[PDB]
Amino acid sequence: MRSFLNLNSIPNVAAGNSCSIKLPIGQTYEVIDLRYSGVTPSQIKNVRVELDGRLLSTYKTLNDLILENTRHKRKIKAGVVSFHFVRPEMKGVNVTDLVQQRMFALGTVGLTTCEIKFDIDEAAAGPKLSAIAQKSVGTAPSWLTMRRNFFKQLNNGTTEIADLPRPVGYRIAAIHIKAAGVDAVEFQIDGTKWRDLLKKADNDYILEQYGKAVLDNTYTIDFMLEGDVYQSVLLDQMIQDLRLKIDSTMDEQAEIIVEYMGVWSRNGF
Amino acid sequence: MRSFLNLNSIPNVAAGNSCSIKLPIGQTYEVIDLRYSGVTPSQIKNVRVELDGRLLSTYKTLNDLILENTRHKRKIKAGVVSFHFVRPEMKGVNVTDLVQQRMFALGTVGLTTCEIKFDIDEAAAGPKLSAIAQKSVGTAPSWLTMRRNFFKQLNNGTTEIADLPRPVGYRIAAIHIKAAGVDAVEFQIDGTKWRDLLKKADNDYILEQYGKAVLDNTYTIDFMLEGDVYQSVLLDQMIQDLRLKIDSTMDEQAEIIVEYMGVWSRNGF
Amino acid sequence: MRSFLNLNSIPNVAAGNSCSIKLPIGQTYEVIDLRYSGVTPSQIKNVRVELDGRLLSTYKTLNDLILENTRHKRKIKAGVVSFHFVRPEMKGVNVTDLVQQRMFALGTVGLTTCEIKFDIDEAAAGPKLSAIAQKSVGTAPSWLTMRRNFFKQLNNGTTEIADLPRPVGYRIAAIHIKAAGVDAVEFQIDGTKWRDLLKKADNDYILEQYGKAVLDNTYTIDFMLEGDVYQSVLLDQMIQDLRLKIDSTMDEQAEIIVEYMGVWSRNGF
Ligand SMILES: [Ca+2]
Ligand SMILES: [Ca+2]
Ligand SMILES: [Ca+2]
Repeated sequence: MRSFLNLNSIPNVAAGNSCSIKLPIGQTYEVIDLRYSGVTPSQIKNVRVELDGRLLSTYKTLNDLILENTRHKRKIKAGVVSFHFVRPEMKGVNVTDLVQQRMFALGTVGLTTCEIKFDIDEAAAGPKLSAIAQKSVGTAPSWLTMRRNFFKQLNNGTTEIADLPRPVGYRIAAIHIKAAGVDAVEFQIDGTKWRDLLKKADNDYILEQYGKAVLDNTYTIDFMLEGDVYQSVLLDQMIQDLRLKIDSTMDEQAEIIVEYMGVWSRNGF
Repeated sequence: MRSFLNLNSIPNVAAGNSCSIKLPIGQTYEVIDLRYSGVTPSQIKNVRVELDGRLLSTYKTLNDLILENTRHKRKIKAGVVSFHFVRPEMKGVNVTDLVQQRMFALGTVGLTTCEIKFDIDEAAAGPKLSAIAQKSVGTAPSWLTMRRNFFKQLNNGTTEIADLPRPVGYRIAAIHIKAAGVDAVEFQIDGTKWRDLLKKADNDYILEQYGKAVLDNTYTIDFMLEGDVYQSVLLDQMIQDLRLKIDSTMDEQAEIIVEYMGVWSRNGF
Repeated sequence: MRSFLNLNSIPNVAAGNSCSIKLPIGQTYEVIDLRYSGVTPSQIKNVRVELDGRLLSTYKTLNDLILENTRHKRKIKAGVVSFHFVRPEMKGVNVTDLVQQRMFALGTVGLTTCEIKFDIDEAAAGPKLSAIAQKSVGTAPSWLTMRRNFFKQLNNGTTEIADLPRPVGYRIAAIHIKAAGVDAVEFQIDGTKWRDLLKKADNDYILEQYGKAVLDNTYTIDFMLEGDVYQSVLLDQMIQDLRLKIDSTMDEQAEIIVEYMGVWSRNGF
């Protein structure tokens, strides 16, 4: 049996303020529903999910969480944005789908602090935020999704990005290139071309082919289209080159979103 | 291999008549498609599913079966209403999804009588009813869904309902509060608040979050949102208090629908 | 990890030409995305999937592949048509859904030639065709879907078709009767009526009930509505009669599509 709780009131919710959603340790957080009003998702900046003071996932703005859910075609409602720790799209290969989905839940056992920090923009009309938690029996943090932010400049022609962090033992579920002039992209590991120079229209067709929604000004490289976690990129230590070849038509700075995965560690990624 | 059969003609289908769909014993009924015309679903009153003369499930009107299917976002077609014994939304935890869904099928082995009784309203224009059965190999009644009806007066303020039947060994998949002025509800068992006083808007958001459709003038407490049968309320013999705290804005009569579950017994619930 | 490749250019793509998509042997083809322009799907005739020179699946026109995907409610996009070897609708009974779906992938190991032949109509405006492959680790051809074409005369009244090929050990996933005047159909094996004389409206309701789309001028007999491969017709070497009783209202020649299934054999069906 799951428990639906109305989280404690968020302290000091005001424009230009730096607030935090301190989660009580002990149980597992499958989903966290954040209700907002008097402020836009884009006005909720620097969203960070921290476990024991260490960064887990980061969102430039709350709007990126809305887009993250939209991509998987999850239920979107105005005035509310959810933090889906449990991945509903997961499919089991040697275990049930339910087990594969719940494995991403935010367990808090052994944790000292679980927080969701963010800053309220100064222009916020009259910010009002509350949260509801869909919890289950306690478990260790364990397997978690680690959304990381990276900013790289793009040229008009070809741009190569090979300096992406490769935490050993971790995996890469997907890579999102946020740019308005990306025509085609190619992904390779150690010379091996896992993703040919696919045109945007072709890449976007495959995405939609798997029930995903194409995000505006974004080139998504989904490594878990089938929902199989073992299809994701395994950051094996012996890997010598993890490269991305981007064919752009504009000279701009792109925001590269990398969805990492791995067993959460006190001293890990 | 399944068998699709055109059930025998329904005897005496006329306005103001009391008809019955007598099902032949021997096999398993996964789904029963009831075609209707010259009558409205609301004109088909007191729908009772009886096994060996005992009541299994009850519907005030056929319209409640239409709403039951609509809630799960099942295919709805005008002129036809189906009895989904097999629950398509079920997900397996230690077994396959298919096994978890088919486990609810209406097995008839060992039964003496299997009937679907109902009364045709007098205002019925020109009632015409036929049925089709989607069957499979015979099995005992076994695990079945037992829809029960309850009527309780709801006040403007706070009302508490703790006298709901607690058949030992049985489970509760969901509870539907049919009232027009329900603002928030709270569910608890033995003091433990499994469902905080959740506002309708918040409760309805979680429901939709799991692919469910919100029913008009209804507050649904779904204990199987994930499709996992083990998330439902297990009516343990030791439970001392099963309470519901309803915050209404109107003084009215609510129809409380309780979806029970358990292994069918000739002398059980 | 899967590999998305831009297949080699299709040789001699012109109106009235006979082209072929020669697939490199070694890996497994889960899906093949065929992009087309300057030609209609109906202008791409006699589509044949050949393994070692032998016929596996056949499509009168590329439009039949579009309808095949539409029926399962797969993502349809103008200018592109995919060959879904892996069946996304598959559900596991004693194995995971993923295993049951991927089991249909087009493995090429041990093969000498893998081709997708077709003829470009003479009326083609300015045909332009390219292909992309979603591949995975190599496997033998193994379990494959074998779409077969049959033409039979339907009468206005009742027609019976009992001369359908019954390859031993193979299965039948579905049968599609392409005719404009089919009212009802009945399916039986050895006298046993597995599908009663179901009216089109009733048959089509069950189809939609399982997330399928009804095709125009087609009576589909889906034996895998639940996604369970074990629900399909097992062509037992002991079946004496496999009959189809069609109640038509027109006198026309129907195109009977039979989706066979079985482990591909160099000297088999
Ligand atoms: Ca976890
Ligand atoms: Ca049962
Ligand atoms: Ca295969």
